Order: sequence, then structure tokens, then C-alpha cells
Amino acid sequence: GSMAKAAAIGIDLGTTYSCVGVFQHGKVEIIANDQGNRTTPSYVAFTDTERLIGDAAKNQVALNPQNTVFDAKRLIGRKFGDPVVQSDMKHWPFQVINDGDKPKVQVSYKGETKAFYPEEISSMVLTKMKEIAEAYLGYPVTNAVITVPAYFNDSQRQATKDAGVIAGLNVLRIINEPTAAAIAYGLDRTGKGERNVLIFDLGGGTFDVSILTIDDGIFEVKATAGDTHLGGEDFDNRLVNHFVEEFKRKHKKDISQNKRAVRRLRTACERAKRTLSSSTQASLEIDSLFEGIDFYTSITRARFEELCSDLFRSTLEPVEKALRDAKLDKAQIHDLVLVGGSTRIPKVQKLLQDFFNGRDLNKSINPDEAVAYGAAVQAAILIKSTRAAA
Ligand SMILES: Nc1ncnc2c1nc(Br)n2[C@@H]1O[C@H](CO)[C@@H](O)[C@H]1O
Ligand SMILES: [Mg+2]
Repeated sequence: GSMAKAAAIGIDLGTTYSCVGVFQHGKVEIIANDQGNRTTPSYVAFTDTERLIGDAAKNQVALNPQNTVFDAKRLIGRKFGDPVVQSDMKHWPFQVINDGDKPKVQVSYKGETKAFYPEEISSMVLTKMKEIAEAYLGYPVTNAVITVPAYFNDSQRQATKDAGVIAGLNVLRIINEPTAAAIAYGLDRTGKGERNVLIFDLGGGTFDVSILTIDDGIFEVKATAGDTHLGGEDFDNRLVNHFVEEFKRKHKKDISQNKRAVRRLRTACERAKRTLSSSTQASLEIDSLFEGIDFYTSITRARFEELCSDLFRSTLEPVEKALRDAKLDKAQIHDLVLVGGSTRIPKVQKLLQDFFNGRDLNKSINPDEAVAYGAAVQAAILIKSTRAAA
């Protein structure tokens, strides 16, 4: 009569990391990739023999900086002359060129110089997320919901759909990232009456706050605010500067000019930063860091919290601006939702909870997975084709 339908998937197409989920048997499964990772880097690398996507691209970035592309989401649907694009290009090791006032990334690939539109790079990341899902389900996937930031305009939304089409996906809908995080908690299923929800999204490179109103499952974006220069990478930079100074004091050597030693220090700092979210102290053990000197040290959570103290406190400024813009008071917020891996930091949680006078934070769904979780919930609703009974 009627063949069983393939499951639809939910994709969080992130600036630095992407995540895929599927809703089946009344629950969401966040799908790990073939290296066992629940999130996949939004990186594409180009060589003379291969195109690598995800963890394989990110793991070879150190020696291939010119031909490894990341941050395509900062370029998608924008003009080459846009001041945002011009500033961002100074920080990128890959070439960004001007093709009719549209940015393109130019790399060496399979013996030739090749330029790609940002949507083409994003389609390569979406192809990887589709293959991650098909490896778990064991059949081809066609339908997907893709999320975008709430501030994305029409051009940015259309370029995201185009990336989906190039990847061979049928895009069911483009949904806002804060709306997807709210859906993950079922905040649109609480029935009649208005609810005000604040989504606190602290990423690798940016911070976004959104205030939504939910009335009978209908979402309205009331206010957005943030900081483009505040994320997990700034906390990593504070630890790097701390340990460079520490090596200087202990061994009377400045390591800051050996890229490999700085990179090995930064990699270790980011992992120590993660350990400090669960432990009160973390060890740093690097062999032959500089001039055959082993660097074995530690950092307490109290010292890390002091190093980043100004940065953590500055997350409350966009919260107050969003509340003024929404014309609401903090007591009028019904639910607080955490998004992004950097929200696992205990001090960040404490500051926000203290600001909202001890209120509980929704953090039960892994913050790096909440957006994809909500996108997978929506994807399963959008493919329903039930015919009413008499
Ligand atoms: N448990 C964690 N505690 C502290 N930080 C974390 C954690 N997990 C993740 Br993931 N991060 C950081 O989140 C950002 C995601 O782009 C990166 O800067 C990661 O370092
Ligand atoms: Mg995100």
C-alpha cells in the first residue's frame, strides 16, 4: 500500500562546529560521526589528492593553513565590500577574492587554483552531516531542517537553502537557532498563555542573546543582542598568555615565536579549559615544548576564573540590553536556556543565575547539541501527512 518513509534529520550548521540529530521512537538521537564525535568541525581542506571534511580537515590545519577553509558562515549571503567581511579577512589564512562584489574562497586543489562560493563550502559540510546520518540509519536521507542565527536576513537564508540543494537535501524549512533551542525543551508545548524565553548562546567566537515570546506554539523574536568579539577562543587566549609568562619566569625563555610550541600550548590550554568545567584543577603536561624543555604544570579553576573574569562579566551587558529592547524586566522571563559548549563553564552559569535571582537554567540537553535537537524535533513534525478521521 504505502512504503515506510525515511526519517527526516535536523542539522545545526554552525560557524565552527555542526551537529545532526533524528527524532525516532518518541526521542531525539544526536548522531556521532565515524570518529565517535557528536559534533563535527565546519572545516573543509583541499590537497593535491583529496578533499577532507570535518575532523580530517581540522586535524591537518597546522601545516595546510592556506587550503583549509573554516568560518564560511561569516561570509554566506554577504557582499565582498561589507565592513564585516573586510575586517574578518585579516584574521583568515586562506584567500578571499572579489567576484562581482561576492566573496569567494580561493585554494589549491587537485593541481589547480579553484575558487568556491561560501554556499558551496557549506554544501560540503552538509554532505558530511547527511552521510553521518545515513551511516546510523542505514538508508539514504533526503529531508532536513537547517538552522540559522535569528539576525540572518533573506539573502543569508536563501544562500543557506542553496547550500542544502547543492548537497542533495530537500530543505523542509530554515528555522532560527534560538527557536530550535526552545523547541528542544518543548517550550512551545506548554499550552495557552504567553511565555517569555531568553536563549543565552556563548560560542567559540561569538555571543548571542535572544528573547522570544511563545503564545499557543507561535514564536515571536522580541529582541536580539550580543558581542561579536566574545567566545571560547578568548578564554583560550587568556590561558595561552598566562602559560607563556609562566615559562618565561620558570625557564627564562620566550616561546611566543615558535608557532609549533604556541600551537601545542593552545591545544593543551583548550583541553585544560574543558577539564576545569568538571574538576577544581587541571594538569598541563607537554614534552619538549621549547629547547627540549618539558612543560609540566597545573592551573586551578579559581586562577582560570580570575584570568577570564572581565570576559565572563561582560556577557551580562547584552542580557540587560536585550531586556530593555524587549521592554521586559528580569522577573518577567519564564525560562532561561543555555546554548554553546562555553556555557558549561561553572562561573558563567553562576553569574547568569545570580543575575536572574537564583532561577534554574535549562542545561539538561547538552548545550552544544540543543539546536540540532530542536531542528530534529521540527523535521519529524514537518513530514507528517496524517488524514483526519470522520
Ligand atoms: N565542557 C566545556 N567547558 C568549557 N568550554 C567548552 C566545553 N566544551 C566545549 Br565545546 N567548550 C568550548 O566551546 C567552544 C565551542 O566552539 C570551544 O571554544 C570549546 O573550547
Ligand atoms: Mg550555535
